[PDB]
Amino acid sequence: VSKGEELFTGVVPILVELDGDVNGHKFSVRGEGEGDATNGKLTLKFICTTGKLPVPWPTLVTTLVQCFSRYPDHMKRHDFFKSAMPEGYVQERTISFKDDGTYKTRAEVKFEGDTLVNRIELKGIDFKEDGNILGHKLEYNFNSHNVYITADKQKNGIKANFKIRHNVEDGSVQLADHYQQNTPIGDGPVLLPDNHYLSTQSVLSKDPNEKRDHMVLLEFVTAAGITH
Repeated sequence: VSKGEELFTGVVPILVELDGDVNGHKFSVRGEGEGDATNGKLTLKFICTTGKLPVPWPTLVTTLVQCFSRYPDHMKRHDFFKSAMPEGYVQERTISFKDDGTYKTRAEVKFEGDTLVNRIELKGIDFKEDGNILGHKLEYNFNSHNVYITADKQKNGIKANFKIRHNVEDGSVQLADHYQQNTPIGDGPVLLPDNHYLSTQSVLSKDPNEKRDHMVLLEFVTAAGITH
């Protein structure tokens, strides 16, 4: 019912720009596609514009627009992401990889013209040059996870923590522990939600005709966890 929410009735182009620096290896990624929040579907194609990506694509999936989550009718009043639009929100993460380094991210998610832009700065420190991440030992896939969202009244926003399990190619498992905080860019009021969760499925593919290091991504996201 919020004007912010109603910006998402149709199909919204998405641009994603990431500049990263992991153990001093600088890279950029540009993604383009579209989002359909009514059905909770995203389609995006990402390209590493600086050459070979120095980390694995799956480690960047959470970083690379939860405003495209499908929120059931009975949970309309709890969609922070959309309510912050058009001015958008700041999204900050720490991602701790077990027995390895740490990503720190800050991103601004907002409309620029009639396009939803996710602009990200990523800093990675303490990685092992022959570990799972800098040595590219992760499988090219991504499992479904549930992200539990809670209000952060004091920051007039929300937070979450959740673990991602990345399959390693020898059959072992690489944990990435996420902490997340979001906060409006605007001043204008925003919905502060009751506890609930988002449910995500991610499908990663390749375009045989694209020589640049890239990731084709299809994503489904819905919200749940409120029964009234």
